[PDB]
Amino acid sequence: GSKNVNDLITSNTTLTVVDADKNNKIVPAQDYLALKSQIKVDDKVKSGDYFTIKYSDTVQVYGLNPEDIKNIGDIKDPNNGETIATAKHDTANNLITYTFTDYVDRFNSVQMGINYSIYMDADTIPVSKNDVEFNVTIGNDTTKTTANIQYPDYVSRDNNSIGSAFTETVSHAGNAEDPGYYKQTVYVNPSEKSLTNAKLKVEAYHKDYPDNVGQINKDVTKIKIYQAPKDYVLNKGYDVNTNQLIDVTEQFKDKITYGANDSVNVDFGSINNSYVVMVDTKFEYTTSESPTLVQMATLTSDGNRSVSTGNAA
Amino acid sequence: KNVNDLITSNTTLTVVDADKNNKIVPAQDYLALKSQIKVDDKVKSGDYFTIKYSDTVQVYGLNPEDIKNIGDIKDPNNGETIATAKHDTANNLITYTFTDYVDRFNSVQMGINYSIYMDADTIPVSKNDVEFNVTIGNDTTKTTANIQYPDYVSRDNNSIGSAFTETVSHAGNAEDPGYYKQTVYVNPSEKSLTNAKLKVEAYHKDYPDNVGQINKDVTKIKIYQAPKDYVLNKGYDVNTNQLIDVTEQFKDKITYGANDSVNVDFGSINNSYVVMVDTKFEYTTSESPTLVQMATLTSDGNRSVSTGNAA
Ligand SMILES: [Ca+2]
Repeated sequence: GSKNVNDLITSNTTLTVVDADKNNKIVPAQDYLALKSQIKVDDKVKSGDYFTIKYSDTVQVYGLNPEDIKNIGDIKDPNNGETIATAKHDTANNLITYTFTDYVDRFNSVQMGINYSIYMDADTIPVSKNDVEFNVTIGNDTTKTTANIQYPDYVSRDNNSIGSAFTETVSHAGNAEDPGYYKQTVYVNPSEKSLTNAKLKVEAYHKDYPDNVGQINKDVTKIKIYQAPKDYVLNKGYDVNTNQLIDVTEQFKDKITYGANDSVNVDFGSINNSYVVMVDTKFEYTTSESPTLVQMATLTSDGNRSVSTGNAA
Repeated sequence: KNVNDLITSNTTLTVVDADKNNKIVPAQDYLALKSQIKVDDKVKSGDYFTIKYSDTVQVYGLNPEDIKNIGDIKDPNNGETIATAKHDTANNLITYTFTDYVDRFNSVQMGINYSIYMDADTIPVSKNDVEFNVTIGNDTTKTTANIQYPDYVSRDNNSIGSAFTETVSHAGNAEDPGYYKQTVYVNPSEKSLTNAKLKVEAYHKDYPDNVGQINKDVTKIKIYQAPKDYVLNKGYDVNTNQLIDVTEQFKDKITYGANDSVNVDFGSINNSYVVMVDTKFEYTTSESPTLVQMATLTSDGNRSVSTGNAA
């Protein structure tokens, strides 16, 4: 436990929006931010001293897996493999703290490189917006960039509309005791149409993916359903504030039916509101470090063609 | 004008086990709907009421033209039409529009006595307590049945199943005698077959008056491959979107032969396949013609397995 030495570091930093699929649309789910910095450390800095990296509310350091927050870890000298500083995260407070090792007592003119991929946090970005700012502060020095966030349209066909995203995916490769879990959120009727005989079918099945490690059944699957008030603006990044919505789950205990081929059905009957369905379920066993996962959601209603959305890993 | 609020009914919805086994199956059994409906005097000509039904119910079986059989409601005493019927099967709806019968008569009441059917689309496997319901005006009648599909047919490592899915004959029509479809499940047990071949034949020695027909001019075949462990709909109501269309892969594997036969060479397989056969009826004069079409799977090191369907 030594001193905060943010004052004793300087840096040369870029923060760049990467259009990962190069489609001229910046979307938190698909695209990311590249943080690159060369940091110089004053010779006065000593073992046990620490510096911080902070980041804006529009930045997070993990994606779908809140375990992977370590390709952001200890800083090492690539010429000798020695650790220069050890990393500890406080993601809840948008903070990383690096504590210098004995390296800074032994070496003078200490320099460190970081090359991180970090992500856009949709919490404060509920709709498409121009010039949204993302920033990182290394020591006391802040680097900013901006992007025009353009979320894709919901999937619509006639009067049916739907949207979906995985929100959390943690697969444990080769672990038989706990292969892991994943969560999917489905927005039903975001267009707020009056529908009759509306039904949602969620399925962890697709003919292009026999490799699928998704799973849906009465045994491992948990569902919650929320009703949004009329004209409520749903977060397009699927970052849901469930406390602003009405938990209507108990009203659906007799409207949820499991079916063949990893299917589940939800009978909505006559609706004119938007609904948020959150599906929590367990992965199958895999040895893959990057397993195939596909889960589909389809809304049908009377007088309309069906509409389908899905998400894949 | 919608007068569902002005109709009152006493209704029964009954499962009839029509082949007198002890099992209820969409392909062999049906639903008897019976109702006496009362109509308030305030109802006038041009007013209408509706009958709806669950997604587990359809109003025709093998022949979609049989929606004709659920028609206008008539007074059996004088033969006058009380209401005219229009179907919207896509929306599980029947609409009945009152004639001026309701202007000339008071204390109007109507009877319906319909045979309707179980829709296998949402019933892919044996399940207990499956609900079927019909709504007359605003009143719903529910009944429940335990669906128990039969086993696929098996001998050694060969397995097969088949069903007619649509049968439309037009008696006395020579421009358009009609068509019928049969779906065959090949290898539903997912075994490893070598030199696997399917023979489908509109031929049975015992039915010389068969109106079935299989040849290159009239027959069309589609073939789908199911992924490993896929659960096929036991009612032969298949979702082709969930299967891989491999019809093109078989363009040179399908050969027609004598006595209304067609052969499909599958070679070495370990998946289940769905074969859809669309073909034309022979000209007939009967409203209840004889149709028989057999399906036989063969493979090396196994004895043949045969099944088929007949009307
Ligand atoms: Ca029966």
